[PDB]
Amino acid sequence: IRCIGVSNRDFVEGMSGGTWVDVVLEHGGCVTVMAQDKPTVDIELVTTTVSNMAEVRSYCYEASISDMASDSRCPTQGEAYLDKQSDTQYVCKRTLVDRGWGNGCGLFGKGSLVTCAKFACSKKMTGKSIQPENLEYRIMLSVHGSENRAKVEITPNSPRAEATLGGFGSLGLDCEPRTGLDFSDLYYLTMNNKHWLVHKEWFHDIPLPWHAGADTGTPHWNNKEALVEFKDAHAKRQTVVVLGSQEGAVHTALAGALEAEMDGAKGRLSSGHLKCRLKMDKLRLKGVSYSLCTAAFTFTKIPAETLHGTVTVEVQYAGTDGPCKVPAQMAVDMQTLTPVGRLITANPVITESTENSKMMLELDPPFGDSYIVIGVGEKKITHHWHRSGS
Amino acid sequence: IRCIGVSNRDFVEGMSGGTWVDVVLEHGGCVTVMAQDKPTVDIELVTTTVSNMAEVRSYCYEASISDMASDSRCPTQGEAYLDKQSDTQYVCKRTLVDRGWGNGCGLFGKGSLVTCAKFACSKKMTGKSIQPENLEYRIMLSVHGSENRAKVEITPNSPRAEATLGGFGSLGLDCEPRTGLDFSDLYYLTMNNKHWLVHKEWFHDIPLPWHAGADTGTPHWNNKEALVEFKDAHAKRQTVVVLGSQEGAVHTALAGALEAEMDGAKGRLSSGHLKCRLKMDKLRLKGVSYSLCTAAFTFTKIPAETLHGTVTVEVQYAGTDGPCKVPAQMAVDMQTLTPVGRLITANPVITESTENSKMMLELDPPFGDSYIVIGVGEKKITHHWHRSGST
Repeated sequence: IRCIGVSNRDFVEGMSGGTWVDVVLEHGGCVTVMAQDKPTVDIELVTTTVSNMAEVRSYCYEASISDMASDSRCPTQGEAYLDKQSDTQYVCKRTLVDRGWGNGCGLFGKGSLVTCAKFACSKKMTGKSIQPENLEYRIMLSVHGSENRAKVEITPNSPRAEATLGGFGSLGLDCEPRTGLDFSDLYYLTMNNKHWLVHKEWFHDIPLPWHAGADTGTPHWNNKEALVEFKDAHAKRQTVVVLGSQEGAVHTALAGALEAEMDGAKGRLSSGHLKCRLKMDKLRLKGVSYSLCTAAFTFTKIPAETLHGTVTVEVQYAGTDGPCKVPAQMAVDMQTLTPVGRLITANPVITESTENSKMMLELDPPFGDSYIVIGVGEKKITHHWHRSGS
Repeated sequence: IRCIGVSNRDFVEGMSGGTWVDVVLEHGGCVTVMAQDKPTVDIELVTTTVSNMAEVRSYCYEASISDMASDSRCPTQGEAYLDKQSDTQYVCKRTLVDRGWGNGCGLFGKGSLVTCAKFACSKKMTGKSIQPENLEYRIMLSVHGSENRAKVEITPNSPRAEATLGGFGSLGLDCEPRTGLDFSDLYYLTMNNKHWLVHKEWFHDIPLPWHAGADTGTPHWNNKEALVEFKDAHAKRQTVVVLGSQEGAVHTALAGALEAEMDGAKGRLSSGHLKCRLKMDKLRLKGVSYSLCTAAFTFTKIPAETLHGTVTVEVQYAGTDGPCKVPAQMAVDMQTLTPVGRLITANPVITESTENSKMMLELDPPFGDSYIVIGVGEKKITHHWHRSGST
């Protein structure tokens, strides 16, 4: 049986022949929809997905440098020059430095100095834009107690869908995205197999080397000096050093940010919900009624209380007269056997004609004491049940 | 010759037979002290070091995990247990999670879960304490023009030194290391072969796994959770992941921070500051007098203006009558030759008794025009110098 273990479970009763019910589908959640003269159906949001995300920018968060070189000129001898000083792969710093007799110049004064180092990104993160049109909701609908299952897809521009459930007919779905997010304010951020949704203005302020969406042949990095530092400068030399990995810094900065997942080419969202109107006028019981099972039922899984106060049971049927209707009810008075509470797994039917087939039931007992009564006559199951507030 | 190239150069004039002058020694700096009837002397702070620095704490800034296991129990089945759950080298998280028929339990309720993983530091930084007793200032004193050089050491507990300069006598140095660098609220931090001086409270408030001094035995690491997080909580498992390197975060934190330098075995510091008293009553001209050099001087380095408006020259001396007194002056009237300006390299002498020896002179010309005159007679050097007053 589905949903009986789901912590985040809603129970929604129809009304008369009311044709519609409202449901809210949350991630990891489930809605059990019950209606007089209808099969009980479970509706659950499987995934929420954003497709075709577009690269907007990459930041290098780990870099390295190589072949550092310097050129120097004495006072009055012009600008220092290195031919890699115009090479976009190279990060360079030009400066004036004290020169005189002690370091190779005939004049005392400012000499020219340039120092360059080849920049290479070791690791980078990428920010991508997301559009609400590419939002997609995968929803499963199934007959509760079980083609008794159906899967539908729902997008913001295609809010309506129909799900067929075999002999039980069809359900209509009219749905409305409730992400709680403003996509225009956010990017999808990937760093080293981890993913977040982050705010655009935070992302645009990150002090790291960067380039726009990929690509153009081989990468050009802007603001390389965010990870590369030149130290103090001597007569003919500047020491160049690279800063350490900023991965941890980004991690700490993202402590409060919403997490996301991939799987696979599309972004998968962990939050948000979906508001749906359920059309049920075409949902119905199958056209065939069955005689009551006459043989003996026994517990193979004893009654257990779910987190929501309902009760699940598994019974074994000794008879061979399947298909037959399971006699299943609750009573406060074992002599009149008038029903109290209700079945969640409504109209249970043993389908097999073989001996000892098994079946799970979910019951909704009244508050207080009652009896779970399965089967008929002398060999029938009677189990005393207490429904507290816990 | 020293100091002529130093931008941060002070010129201090002696006085009377004044016997003492106040100087300020800065790293990378120089103090040129002149006094009538005294050799000009250069005083320079060459190094500041701290010895015997002592480990106080190490922080992991890059970790890794291994041997990740979980254990789990249904409601009423007791606490989950792992071999390594109270082992100091493992980081563990114990939690409660929803159980029911769908994941193996007969009851619908909270089941117990524990997840553990082995923590290993990949990279760490270390903070050390510094004691003022172990602070040492290395100072050089030399005759300006050049045992013409001496190095002395000044310590908070030994703020007095004397340097002997051979023929020229001796110099006293009385420094006030209170006016120097202050510690007590500082640690010496090393990370990945880079070094800083950092305030103690910041270093103490770093949210990283850590252990004290340090160590022998296998290191324990407090607060491993600083680099290890547990996500999720499934029925029977929990994902454990390590945060990325915090090297860069620390780098950013230390953007301000004083640097650095470790070479070697002792900490070397850069931002120097030392107020000192130079005692000069035992500093003298040599007791030997010399005849003026008779042979020809020629420029091997033509007159050049320093950053401070003085002029340096290098001359070669052809003669073999050394040691002798270099005829060196400035004049404005080449008839009378009355000296103007002064020599910074006072009382210049060729000390070599062999031919073609080289010597540097430093002159302090008047503003405007003058003549540098080196040598005597018809082969003397006469060079027009113009001091613009802009440096």
